[PDB]
Amino acid sequence: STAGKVIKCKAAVLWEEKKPFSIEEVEVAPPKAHEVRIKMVATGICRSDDHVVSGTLVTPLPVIAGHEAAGIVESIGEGVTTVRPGDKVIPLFTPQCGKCRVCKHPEGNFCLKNDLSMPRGTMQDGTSRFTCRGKPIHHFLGTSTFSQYTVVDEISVAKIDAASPLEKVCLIGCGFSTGYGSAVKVAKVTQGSTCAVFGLGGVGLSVIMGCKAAGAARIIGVDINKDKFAKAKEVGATECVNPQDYKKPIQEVLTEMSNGGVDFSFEVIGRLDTMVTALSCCQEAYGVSVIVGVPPDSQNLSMNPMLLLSGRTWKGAIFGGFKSKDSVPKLVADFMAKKFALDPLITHVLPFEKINEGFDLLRSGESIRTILTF
Amino acid sequence: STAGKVIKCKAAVLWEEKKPFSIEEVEVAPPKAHEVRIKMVATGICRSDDHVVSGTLVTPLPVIAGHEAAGIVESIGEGVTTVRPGDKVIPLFTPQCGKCRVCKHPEGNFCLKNDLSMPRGTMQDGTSRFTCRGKPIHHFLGTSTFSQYTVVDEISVAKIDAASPLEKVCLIGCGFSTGYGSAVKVAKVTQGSTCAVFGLGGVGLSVIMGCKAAGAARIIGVDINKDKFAKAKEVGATECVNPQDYKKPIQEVLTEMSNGGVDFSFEVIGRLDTMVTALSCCQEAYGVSVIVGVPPDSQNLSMNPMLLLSGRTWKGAIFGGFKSKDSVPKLVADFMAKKFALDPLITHVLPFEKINEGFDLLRSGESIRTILTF
Ligand SMILES: [N]C(=O)C1=[C][N+]([C]2O[C]([C]OP(=O)([O-])OP(=O)([O-])O[C][C]3O[C](N4[C]=NC5=C4N=[C][N+]=C5[N])[C]([O])[C]3[O])[C]([O])[C]2[O])=[C][C]=C1N1=[C]C(I)=[C][N]1
Ligand SMILES: [N]C(=O)C1=[C][N+]([C]2O[C]([C]OP(=O)([O-])OP(=O)([O-])O[C][C]3O[C](N4[C]=NC5=C4N=[C][N+]=C5[N])[C]([O])[C]3[O])[C]([O])[C]2[O])=[C][C]=C1N1=[C]C(I)=[C][N]1
Ligand SMILES: [Zn+2]
Ligand SMILES: [Zn+2]
Ligand SMILES: [Zn+2]
Ligand SMILES: [Zn+2]
Repeated sequence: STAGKVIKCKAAVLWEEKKPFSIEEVEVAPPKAHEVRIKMVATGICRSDDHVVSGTLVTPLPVIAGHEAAGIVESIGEGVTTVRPGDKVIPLFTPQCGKCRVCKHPEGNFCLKNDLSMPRGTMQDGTSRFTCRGKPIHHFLGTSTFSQYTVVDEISVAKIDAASPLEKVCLIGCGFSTGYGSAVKVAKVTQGSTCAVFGLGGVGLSVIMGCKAAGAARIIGVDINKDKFAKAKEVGATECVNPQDYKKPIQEVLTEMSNGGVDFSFEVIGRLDTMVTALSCCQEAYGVSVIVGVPPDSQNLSMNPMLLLSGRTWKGAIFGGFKSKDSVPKLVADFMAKKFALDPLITHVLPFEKINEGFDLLRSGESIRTILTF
Repeated sequence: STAGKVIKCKAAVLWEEKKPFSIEEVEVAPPKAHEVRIKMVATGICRSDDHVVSGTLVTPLPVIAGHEAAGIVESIGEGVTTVRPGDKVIPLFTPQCGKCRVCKHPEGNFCLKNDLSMPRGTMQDGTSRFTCRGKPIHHFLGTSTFSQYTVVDEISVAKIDAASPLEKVCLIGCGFSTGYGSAVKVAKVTQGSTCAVFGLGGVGLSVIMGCKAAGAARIIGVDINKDKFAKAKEVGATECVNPQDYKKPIQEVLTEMSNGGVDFSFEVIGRLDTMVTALSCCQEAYGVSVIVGVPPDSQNLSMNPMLLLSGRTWKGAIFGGFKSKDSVPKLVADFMAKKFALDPLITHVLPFEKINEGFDLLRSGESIRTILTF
């Protein structure tokens, strides 16, 4: 009934920075060759979406944001082979083209077709499928999930189990997989190790899940909001510390607590200072620190390279280092097999029309993940 | 015969920064418990010794420098069990106490007993074995090899093959092992990979040796002194580039040359800017950059953490990541079995008495390693 036709539907359009989303009617073009049009079922509110609002993350405006989601294929363009109308799917904000040097490399996941490094806010072919009040609207990360319908390139979508609960597994599209993979795949946390996790939001809690799954003996949560500590302990933190409680820098505190530095630290906030602190608190000869948070655009940190010369390793990753199209269906299968839990991350479930209220909960510190339902 | 007695001998004392060494008589006390007094046979001139002169590497003055050396045990203190008088030995500027958390860790080598992090310029017991003009003189990195005799703690000396040629294997005490291990142990260079090596001195040439040994397909040497290129090619560089020849920054050149960034890069100079350039030139999703050079004291670099967030790994190491006391005798055994060559590193030989000429050769750019003979 809609295949081949322009769809008019509701989306949340961001017309300019530092404004509420506008919930209004948009036109969604049909998919061109190698494109997929998805009916959205559920989408999470990630801090990275708020970064677009705040100007922390720069991407062309006006835009349809949203990148953590799940939905059902409405139609496919010519030449699509990996999904069919009716399939449950998760959009992939890091694509997997399968052809580039990164996709071919055993470790890399930051596919060269990404729209992260040099954001264009379009489909692969450099155009947009969205119109609103007669004006073209940009895509975001090739996904644009804050809309009843989106169009994505085939390399930016994965088919998942037909029985999966979309209102939970949307989190595999960003927050859960990013944190969990940062621990198990990027850091490669070891059994019996001591971990420090800076930032106890949806992503940091998922890092904790991964550290516990990996067998860490101690997992120290760090957050300036002590209301975040109870849930961090539920999912595996052994101890939580608030930097504001101490008269000395928290890297010194964590170094003392761990009798000379932690084995693994994770920055899961997005601040230059905590990136350096998290590096410093890992053991100087063999510690590993992983940057997960997204910092403000175009700002450099300052650090003393002796922190590295003694033996520390510093790395970062997008999407937990997971090759996105290969990994997403397997993560959903693992969820269906009860290998990990997603409910601990979900604090609020709201209709899509309450998107602004959902962002206000995040900004105020009150929520972990709000899932919006279409 | 000299056991238990003070030895008067010649050493090269550095009384103040930015002045020639003074070759003059010092008094060397006998070894206390768990100390070893060594008659030096050969010592190399490493750029880190020059860093003491220049104030790049800060350690208490006046001082007897020198850390890349080999000699013969003259006497042992009470309780020493790992060397005997007459044994050939290499002093270990990074100790291996065998008891601390780092020594017990499978990967770590920066032993907590080191005198690098918070330099005191003493023996383990906080005192000095050197007197000159009636004044106490500091040790350097627990080794102080610019002296006809030195005293070192037992954890800072390794017994080596009785037949080894000390005028060659002194290089295993620093420059060869540092560079080679940075490639084979720290970076873990893989077969068929592309490597970039910044700085083609003694240590950078040893990194090239390691990259070639590990099977790299391309090894790009980078130096502003084109006179360094011929020897770099002899030990395995496939191409060399001088940043001075280009209008574009060399990270851009190297990214172009490697069709999108190198697999492994190494900073082997000691400049903040080239540390950042070397990180930038490795591939953004899966590249690894290793800092080997020693930066100017207390100075911070500035960098954009997005370089890490895409997936790069940044690390550093002292002494090529080798656990020193375990590794040095094995490296000497491998040299004796022709598993690697040291002669390409040695461009000049001088008597100890011409130490200042040896430093002039390093500073002029003419030498790689000058070996000084006692
Ligand atoms: N890498 C990748 O991929 C990624 C990234 N991301 C990031 O991360 C971060 C985080 O997120 P989330 O979790 O979502 O957030 P929230 O919830 O908001 O949480 C946070 C936390 O933190 C804390 N804090 C603050 N501040 C501070 C703290 N702590 C401590 N200290 C301080 N100072 C609070 O409280 C909370 O709790 C961010 O940054 C983001 O962005 C994510 C994800 C992923 N992505 C990327 C993308 I381009 C998209 N997505
Ligand atoms: N880590 C460890 O352990 C170490 C370190 N270290 C260091 O390193 C470096 C290097 O050294 P050497 O090799 O000896 O030096 P030389 O010979 O001088 O070489 C260098 C080079 O570079 C170059 N450049 C300059 N500038 C530049 C360049 N290139 C490029 N760019 C630029 N800009 C020149 O020309 C030459 O050739 C240093 O830093 C040192 O220090 C060593 C060893 C080891 N240690 C440590 C220690 I305490 C002691 N030892
Ligand atoms: Zn790709
Ligand atoms: Zn996200
Ligand atoms: Zn130790
Ligand atoms: Zn050295």
